[PDB]
This record gives sequence, C-alpha cells and structure tokens, in this order.
Amino acid sequence: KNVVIYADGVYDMLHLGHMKQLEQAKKLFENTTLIVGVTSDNETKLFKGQVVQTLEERTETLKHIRWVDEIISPCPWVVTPEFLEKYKIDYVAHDDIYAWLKRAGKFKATQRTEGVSTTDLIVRILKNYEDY
Amino acid sequence: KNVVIYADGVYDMLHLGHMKQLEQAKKLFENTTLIVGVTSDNETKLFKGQVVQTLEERTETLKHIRWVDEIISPCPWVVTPEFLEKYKIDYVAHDDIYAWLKRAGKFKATQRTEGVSTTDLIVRILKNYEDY
Repeated sequence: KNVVIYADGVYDMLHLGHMKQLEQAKKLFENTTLIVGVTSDNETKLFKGQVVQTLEERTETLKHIRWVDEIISPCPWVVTPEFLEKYKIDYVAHDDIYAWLKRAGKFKATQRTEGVSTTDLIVRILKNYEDY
Repeated sequence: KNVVIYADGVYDMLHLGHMKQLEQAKKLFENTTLIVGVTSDNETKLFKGQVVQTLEERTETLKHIRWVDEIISPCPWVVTPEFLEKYKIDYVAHDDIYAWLKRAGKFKATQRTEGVSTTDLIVRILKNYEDY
C-alpha cells in the first residue's frame, strides 16, 4: 500500500525542527514515498520574507535527510489540484488556505518543535557573555 | 561484502560539511555499515574547545542523516585497537596520531568542505548591514 506524501517549505538553515517534521510526514503510513517541495528564492522573498540560503544550498541539504524520498526544486508556491494529479500525491503534510485539501481527505497535519532552530543556537552562543 | 566504517567527531551545529563527509565515509565501498561516534561534552570541552549543543542534541540530529547506520554516543575520545575489535570495524574515516591505523591498512581519508559551516551562515546574515 504505497502512499505518496507531499510536504513543502522553505527549509532555510535546516534544523532539528524541520527534520522532525519531515520524519512525521514520512511515517504517516506504513509504506510511503515522501516528496519535499522547496520554495524558490524569489517567491519566498516576495511573499514570506528573507531567506539565508539559495535554492541550490537549501536543496543540497535536504538531499542528506533520510526521510526524504524525492525533491521538487523549485516547487510551486501555491498547491493546486492539477499539481496533486501530476505527481500522484495522496496527501499533503503541513503544520496548520488548506480548506480544499481537508475537504478532499488529502490534508495531514504535522507539528513544529519550538526552541530548536538555528537562530536559537546563536542566541545560546551569545548568552556566554555577561552584559557587563 | 559488507564493510564496517567508523567515523567520529563532535558534530556540533551539524552542517552540509559534516553531511558531505559522512556521505563519503558511507560510500567508500559498495556495501557498508557506517558507525558514527559522537564525542562527549566534557572531553570535547577539555581537549578541543567550546561545544554549542549537548550530547543528546548532537546525537538527535545525526539520527536524521541518511548515511548514518549506527551511532556510538558518547564515543571514546581516542580510538584504540580494542575498540576496533569490539565493534568489528574494518576502517576508520577521518579527514587528516593515525599512524597505527595507516600502518594496519585501516585508515581511509575523507575531505572537509570549506565555507558551508553554520557560523558562515550568520556571517552572511550579518553582511546585510552596511557598517554605516
């Protein structure tokens, strides 16, 4: 019973939070193919915000994560029914616009983990310095 | 022909450079088991330097890398012949004390990649600010 799962994102400065999310997507069912979609620099910058790494770098890193079976790079910014058919996608994984995916039985929620991000790490490096 | 490969390191703030190294270790031969050794906080701090993440965090991240088959956490700081026998290790992978491993045919060099480290990334974030 092989289920195709799709999860998209920026995946900037990949950290344990992304990886835990991807692991969840990948294990939603016993036998899955996890496709990860990586947003383009330009669309990311225009709609969301600043991105630190380019497309190439953000995709190169995802290639090394064990849960990831396939990468669409760059991926469309907005997910569409014709995209789901094109790639034979059974479910979309995202944390919680998705009304139509829920209505179709094709939405599966995953959870973020707080406090594990790469920006959090520098904060830690920096708290080694008394303000005086 | 399954070859057991051992690579050890701190793996602090894991980045594309570590992952490329681990991929190299893993692909040294057609069929391998890659064991990764993760140094303890205390020994790392005493001999090498400051570590940002704890043992648990540094190991949790390595679990998500696809090349990694087994983790020894914490691992011994110095590699010894009796360690190689205990874990049935055919080769040690490290970048380039290793005299005895070379003399025994059990050393396999891997290469680091410069400029891809997580500290490099913050430098990039920061160069978004003119000094004036």
